[PDB]
Amino acid sequence: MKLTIHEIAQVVGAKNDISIFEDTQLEKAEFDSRLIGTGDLFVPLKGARDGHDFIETAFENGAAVTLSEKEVSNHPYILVDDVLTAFQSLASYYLEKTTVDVFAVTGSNGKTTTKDMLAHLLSTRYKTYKTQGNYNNEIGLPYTVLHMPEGTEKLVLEMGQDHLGDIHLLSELARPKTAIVTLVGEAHLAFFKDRSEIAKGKMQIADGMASGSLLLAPADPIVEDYLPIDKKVVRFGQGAELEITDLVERKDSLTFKANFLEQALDLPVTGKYNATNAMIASYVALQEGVSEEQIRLAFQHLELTRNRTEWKKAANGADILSDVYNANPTAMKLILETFSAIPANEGGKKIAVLADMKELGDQSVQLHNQMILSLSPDVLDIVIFYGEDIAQLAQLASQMFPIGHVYYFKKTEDQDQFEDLVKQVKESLGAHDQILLKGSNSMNLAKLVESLEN
Ligand SMILES: N#Cc1c(NC(=O)c2cc(S(=O)(=O)N3CCOCC3)c(Cl)cc2Cl)sc2c1CCCC2
Repeated sequence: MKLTIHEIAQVVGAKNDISIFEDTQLEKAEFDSRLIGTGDLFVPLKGARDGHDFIETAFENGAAVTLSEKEVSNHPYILVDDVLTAFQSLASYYLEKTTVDVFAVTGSNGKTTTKDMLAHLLSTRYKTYKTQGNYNNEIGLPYTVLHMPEGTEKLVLEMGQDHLGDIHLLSELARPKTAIVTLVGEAHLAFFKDRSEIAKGKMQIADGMASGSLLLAPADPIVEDYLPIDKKVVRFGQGAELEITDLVERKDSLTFKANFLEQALDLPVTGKYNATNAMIASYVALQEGVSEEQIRLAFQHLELTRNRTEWKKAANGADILSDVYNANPTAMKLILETFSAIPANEGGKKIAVLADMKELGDQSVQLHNQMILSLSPDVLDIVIFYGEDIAQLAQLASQMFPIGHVYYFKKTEDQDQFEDLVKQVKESLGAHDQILLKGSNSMNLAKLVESLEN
């Protein structure tokens, strides 16, 4: 990073002083103590557990200073009213100091997100950084900003939303030079009411943009009432300014033609939507000085993006929600608070399969028990646990939940009831159920998700 502790303190409105501390140039920002290095800035957030607990473990790992809502003593600390707010203001300031061009994209997808594609095309001419994984919310975006390599010219930021107004905040924080909305109306769409509202929240991606900035929005009418007034708006889709005039899909390949492009394009993936993503990403890449040739070559060696947590279905008509990455307690807690917000389907049955999260440290077991506060008997009908460190949590669940609503399957270097787990899961899994699957990845967890799909 390119910041110093007094700088940060000044930018954040430190309630303490800082003059008392060294005022040393910092290395990088981390909210995961387990990630801190020598000279890093520690940012304690409210997660599975409060981050403030880990402050000490932070300096032990190298922290040179720490944000904090309370006096730290005998340690360099910047005192603020709220650490997340402080973290966001700081990311915002870093954007102003850097003057990097920001490209906001909203709407993940699956195989190859617009975010990765666009970042990929920009990489052909510029030093470009992007949102890693799914770090696209009020914690992830700020984080992505601060981890931007020195000299970045193009920053592609993906922005997700759980509640209306989430994107408005992100737009205001990042101030995108250009923005893209891919949209689609969610089904059981938890926390959100209906398509129009999802579209309303996504169109907020424009709120923090300067007048005349380019914004790509789909042809779908669902966004009409939310269009910005003083922006350069380009519509994509059949009939719109930008459109796919021809498409061909192989078994694992794709070839399509975009009206504004004179040549065709090839992608190592299959999907009408991937084509559109590629197209809209191309348009923005073009506006930034990238040639159709450079673009054409780049799509030659794209790069698939490991599934991307979303719904799917097991040969049964089930609603499988397998959260792939982010194997940490906060992520689990969050995936739980969401999965348990989505009301049940037809019949109305809710199931969650939780497994061990490796590498949590000597605090692993305690961290798994913490999930108990995120498990409600009323909303979840069956919770199945698979592992070792998660056993104490299963025991807690068996006491808190009704008789018979919990299951536990062993998994150690001695024994592994993977056999019985699949058997049990398959048995409980009804054709109109929603099964949540979360836990560090493993050969078995993968086989299990497959026994459902097959
Ligand atoms: N409590 C807690 C812990 C962690 N929490 C997170 O790493 C964390 C994760 C997320 S996230 O994974 O859900 N989020 C990220 C960036 O944005 C997208 C997803 C968000 Cl929000 C906040 C946070 Cl504090 S890691 C870890 C512990 C306990 C001790 C052992 C290691």
